[PDB]
Amino acid sequence: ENLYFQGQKKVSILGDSYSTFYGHVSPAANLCWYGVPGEKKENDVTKVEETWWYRFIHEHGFQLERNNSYSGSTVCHTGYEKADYSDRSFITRIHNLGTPDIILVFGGTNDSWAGAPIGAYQYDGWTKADLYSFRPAFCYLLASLKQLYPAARIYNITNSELSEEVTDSMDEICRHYGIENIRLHDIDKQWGHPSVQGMQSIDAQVWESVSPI
Ligand SMILES: [Cl-]
Repeated sequence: ENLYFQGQKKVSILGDSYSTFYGHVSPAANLCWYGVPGEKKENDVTKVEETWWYRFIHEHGFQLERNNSYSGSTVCHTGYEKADYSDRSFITRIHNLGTPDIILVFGGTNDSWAGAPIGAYQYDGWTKADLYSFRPAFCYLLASLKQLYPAARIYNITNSELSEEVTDSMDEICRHYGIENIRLHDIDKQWGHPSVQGMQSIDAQVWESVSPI
């Protein structure tokens, strides 16, 4: 039973703005949405201790391994205004998460908001071209995370208020790969990103799913 038998479990995050805070992401050059000097948001989160992940980690006996979160970043290679996000997409950052026991994937909001093509469910044979679309990219993501971190527990986190297609696709693909999908609900947002209240709700809802397992 005792925590010291196996030590604290190490949590890494592969995220977007919702999981960012200035000075607390790796690589440090990853774009952040919260806590950025001279880029004040109309959103009441001002301290890292209010973030969902900091709360989740410090409340439940975990240790932060890596917070690889990047503002605006998409799961697939298609960004905003059809920009090429091959330089920052989730699927390009999957090797830089340290040595986690737990991986929390929290993406897809930008794929939804940018209107990235949905494409086809695809469980092998991925080309770079294919990976500009959402379904092949998210399949490739889980498939690759499972191969790189075969001993880790991987949880997907689905933002509320995304397109039907992005929402349904992540749930179906999580089911294919046997990954738990945390379907967030009733998340208070300001300027399209969680508020202090919203961050608490995310923390609590992630813990609802992670606790039993
Ligand atoms: Cl990286």
